[PDB]
Amino acid sequence: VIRVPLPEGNQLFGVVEQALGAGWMDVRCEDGKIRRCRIPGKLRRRVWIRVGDLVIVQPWPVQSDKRGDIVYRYTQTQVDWLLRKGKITQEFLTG
RNA sequence: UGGAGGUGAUUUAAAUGCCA
Ligand SMILES: [Mg+2]
Repeated sequence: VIRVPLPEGNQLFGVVEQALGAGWMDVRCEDGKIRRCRIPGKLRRRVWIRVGDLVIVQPWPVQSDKRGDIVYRYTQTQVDWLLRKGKITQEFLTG
């Protein structure tokens, strides 16, 4: 079929509202809480993360409130390709 | 040969740079 990072293991999905900066990414997840993410040492070179962008993140189990870690960003090729299959519906990005 | 002072002048606008 295809190779995409689905929710496999303990991943999350991350769509930020506004970046406070300095690494911390502020995401409006549908988990319920306001979450704040940080970046590992491999992806601060080739890519670009902005508000209006959907990515997959990975949390740590602490406090289930403010978690997340960037492990993969989504391209203009797959962001809306993950729509018809309904793995995410876009009613949680503007309303 | 090579130096130390002084007096004059010197012209539109013209910002910023992943990451091994
Ligand atoms: Mg001038």
